[PDB]
Amino acid sequence: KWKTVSTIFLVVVLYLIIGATVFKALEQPQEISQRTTIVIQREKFLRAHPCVSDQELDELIQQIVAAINAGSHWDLGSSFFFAGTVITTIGFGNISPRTEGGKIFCIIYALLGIPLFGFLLAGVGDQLGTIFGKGIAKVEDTFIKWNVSQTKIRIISTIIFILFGCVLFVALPAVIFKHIEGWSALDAIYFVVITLTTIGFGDYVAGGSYKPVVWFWILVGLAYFAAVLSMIGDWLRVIAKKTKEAVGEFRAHAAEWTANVTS
Amino acid sequence: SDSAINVMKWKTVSTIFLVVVLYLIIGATVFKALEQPQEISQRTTIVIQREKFLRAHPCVSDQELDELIQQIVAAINAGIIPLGASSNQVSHWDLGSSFFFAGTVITTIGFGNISPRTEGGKIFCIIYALLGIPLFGFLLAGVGDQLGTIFGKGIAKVEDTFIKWNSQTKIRIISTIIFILFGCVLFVALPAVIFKHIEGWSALDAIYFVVITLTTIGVAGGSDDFYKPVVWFWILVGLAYFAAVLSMIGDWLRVIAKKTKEAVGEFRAHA
Ligand SMILES: CCCCCCCO[C@@H]1O[C@H](CO)[C@@H](O)[C@H](O)[C@H]1O
Ligand SMILES: CCCCCCCO[C@@H]1O[C@H](CO)[C@@H](O)[C@H](O)[C@H]1O
Ligand SMILES: CCCCCCCCCCCCCCCC
Ligand SMILES: CCCCCCCCCCCC
Ligand SMILES: CCCCCCCCCCCC
Ligand SMILES: CCCCCCCCCCCC
Ligand SMILES: CCCCCCCCCC
Ligand SMILES: CCCCCCCC
Ligand SMILES: [K+]
Ligand SMILES: [K+]
Ligand SMILES: [K+]
Repeated sequence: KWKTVSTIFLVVVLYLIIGATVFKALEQPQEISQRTTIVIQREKFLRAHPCVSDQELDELIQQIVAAINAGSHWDLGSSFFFAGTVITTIGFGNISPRTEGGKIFCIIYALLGIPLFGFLLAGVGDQLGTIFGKGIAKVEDTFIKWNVSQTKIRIISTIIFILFGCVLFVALPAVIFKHIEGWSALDAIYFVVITLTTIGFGDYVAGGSYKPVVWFWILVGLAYFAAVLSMIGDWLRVIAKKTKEAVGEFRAHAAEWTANVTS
Repeated sequence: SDSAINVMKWKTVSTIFLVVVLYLIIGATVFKALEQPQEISQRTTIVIQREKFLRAHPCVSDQELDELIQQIVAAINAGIIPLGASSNQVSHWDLGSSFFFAGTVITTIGFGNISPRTEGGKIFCIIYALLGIPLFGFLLAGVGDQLGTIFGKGIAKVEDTFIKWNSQTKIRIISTIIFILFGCVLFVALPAVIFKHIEGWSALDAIYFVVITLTTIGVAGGSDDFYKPVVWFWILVGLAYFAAVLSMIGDWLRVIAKKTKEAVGEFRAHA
């Protein structure tokens, strides 16, 4: 009977409206600086070469925008990586199928590969969850009868989870993907979160300016954030009830307050 | 007995791992047999237009022409209309696009081609996703249950208008067909038919769009403002629809797993 979904719907709508104003307050500034200087390279290029004219630079952009549709890809291994992005729903989509048969196959290949891969990820999650269960069984005997109480013991372990998990999964896999002479510090964490949350794989680089072991870290990392996101959902559930009781309690005191004023 | 079921679980996981490995190898060979031919025809003819347009203007910087193309392709990763006509441009981080961007983040659909460049935008996006993805899941789960009872009501009338004389175990299969029928007509067919008249997508390219989107794999939004809010709410319920569809397909694979798991066991035993 009681819906309770529309209230969550409004929070999500409100959460998006906040996120909207924040992203445009962080990205629209740099959007101007780029796109004002892009005019500068176009204004400089026609001056640097009277050989090429206005009518001809548009033709080049057209022929480069036409090349966006294509970009050797689809080789023995690239189509393997593509199929991995499909069943993991990461789907970076820089190289997407252009053939009618390739799209029809991709529809069926996804409708069957996504559930199939789900059983793998679920089994890897349980398999890795017990590995973590053994790792805490030794930690939950050598530190428990000490002074840290029942409600606090649970928190030290969750810190050891986040630190030992995230430090592994932001340092090694992002680099094990492209492993030496590492990277910018932030774009490794940004790469990992965007990838393992199945959001879309932050910008493959080929250095213009391993197969079982790499998909190991991916499969373990996807299972890692699968639990990480699920815990965050649990902490949101707690904070939901803690804020549910606070309002109904404040609305309870403000109600009898108003009755006292009517005297 | 405690770690005896785990001796039995690890066997089941690695076999599913091998199925996934082989499933990717099959998929790999199928895509590269369908797409790599069209790639050769494209790259051989894109060299022709370099060999054409560079002989058509020898006075352009030959060795530096590739550097211009890189700097143009590097600009493609961001929003660009770098042309002599229409130097005026529109922001892809405007009032409504960054709203759509946040939607692709919490739904994990993802980014189209453009992603945040600012360090502050990347740090916020990490926090926004780690909190937005779980938040959205509660909505999607509530939408699924809210939609599941609407289906439970719609099937309650259908499961009485066909109750003749004589079973319980068989009516459940008719109910799953009327799910896929109404479901794929409402959530896959009707919107795919509507996108034909808006962006001119071929018949397949609309279904392919719906599947890739609502299976959160990852554009009709640009038209160059009355239907984007409606489509967004189609997406929310369509995401809840494929959530169950993918879940059923997984259950169908559990059945097909055991039926083949028992078939090999008997064929090995009797022979
Ligand atoms: C600049 C300070 C770097 C602090 C870390 C010191 C170790 O460097 C790393 O050594 C690794 C090989 O063992 C390689 O991955 C890279 O050559 C390098 O990244
Ligand atoms: C147990 C997992 C072992 C995985 C091996 C990964 C291969 O990377 C190597 O591992 C070293 C740290 O281990 C790095 O410092 C080196 O840069 C690199 O040569
Ligand atoms: C980017 C972070 C967004 C934070 C949004 C906080 C919204 C809080 C909603 C408060 C309303 C809850 C109503 C509960 C009624 C019982
Ligand atoms: C115009 C042709 C469209 C063909 C669509 C085929 C869909 C296949 C569904 C497979 C379900 C597992
Ligand atoms: C940093 C705070 C982010 C928002 C966390 C709470 C969002 C939901 C609370 C209300 C749920 C009913
Ligand atoms: C594209 C579908 C691939 C199907 C592969 C079937 C593999 C079954 C192996 C049976 C082992 C018991
Ligand atoms: C380098 C600038 C960091 C900006 C972080 C913005 C966080 C906003 C949280 C509401
Ligand atoms: C129908 C293709 C998947 C194979 C099902 C059997 C998995 C053990
Ligand atoms: K998913
Ligand atoms: K996804
Ligand atoms: K995605």
